[PDB]
Amino acid sequence: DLAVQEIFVFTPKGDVITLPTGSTPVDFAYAVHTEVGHRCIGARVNGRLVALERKLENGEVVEVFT
Repeated sequence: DLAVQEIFVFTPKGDVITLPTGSTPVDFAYAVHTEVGHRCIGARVNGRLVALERKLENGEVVEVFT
């Protein structure tokens, strides 16, 4: 019940995905591509490369690849 600070992200396609504070690429990947999420290898934020442990940014373009 507590908490509230929610996060929002955008995909290269234009779609928008809502995620809770501290949302990692793994969650986003699994949400979008079941394969990527299942065995995520890399991710890119706003065209830039990032690690799987890198926290997802709100409004930024999140990318993930198995």
